[PDB]
Amino acid sequence: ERFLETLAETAASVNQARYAEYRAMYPGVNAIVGPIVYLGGGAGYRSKTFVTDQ
RNA sequence: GAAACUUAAAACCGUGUUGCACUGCAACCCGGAAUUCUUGCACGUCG
Repeated sequence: ERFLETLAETAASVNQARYAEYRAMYPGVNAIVGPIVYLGGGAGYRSKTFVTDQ
């Protein structure tokens, strides 16, 4: 329950650490900070794991 | 006084249901408690 009250916070902290720096490598893509999550197929290998190093 | 079987013959027998009437019967819950439950992205990879 205490985790669910800070759910938009951990969704933003996992956004800046997992795929904000990977998204900024490819040109023409503008980085958003967001409470961003990923859902469903076609989302990539990075969204369905917890591996850190490239 | 010594000498001559109150003897012989004759089933205590014949006939006759230990028989007649009578419910091993009346009353009684195989009943009371219990989640087919616990974990699991129809998804990953592109000369």
